[PDB]
Amino acid sequence: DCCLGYTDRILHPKFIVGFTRQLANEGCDINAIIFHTKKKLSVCANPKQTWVKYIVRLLCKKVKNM
Amino acid sequence: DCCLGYTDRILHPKFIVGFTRQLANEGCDINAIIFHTKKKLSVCANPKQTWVKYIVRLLCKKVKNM
Repeated sequence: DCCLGYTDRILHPKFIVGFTRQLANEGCDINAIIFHTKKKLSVCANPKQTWVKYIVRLLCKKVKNM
Repeated sequence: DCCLGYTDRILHPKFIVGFTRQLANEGCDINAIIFHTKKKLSVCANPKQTWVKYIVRLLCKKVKNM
């Protein structure tokens, strides 16, 4: 399914284990960052919000150093 | 469940839309990168492999530019 909107609350990175990018294309109507969480509830997030880019950067830096 | 090992099949970047990190101090025996695909299938991968780290960089750079 597609994100149709974005979460209204910052999600703490200690609960976040990954992300999936949703692109505006034939599949979905909007762009989104989908955060995957420890409790297996995925959370749609606004790619323009700074906290979203920051958490993505954090995840990316961790994998680089694994 | 936990990734108990790593795939040795091809990881085609065109079909990969996201990842999750599995860490060996969060309950599982080993670290893993779990790639998520458009078909909503997930694959366990070796976080130390250069190709794995490159797919993650691709996902991370795509997000940066969103």
